[PDB]
Amino acid sequence: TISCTNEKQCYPHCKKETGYPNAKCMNRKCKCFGR
Repeated sequence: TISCTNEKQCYPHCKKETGYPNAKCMNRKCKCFGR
């Protein structure tokens, strides 16, 4: 998926995607816990 390192990297990723700021960054990939 995207390319990040720290979990704070997917903060704006999931926030603007689903609307939840809770996101994680593992293996350069971002996940949204606010599905």
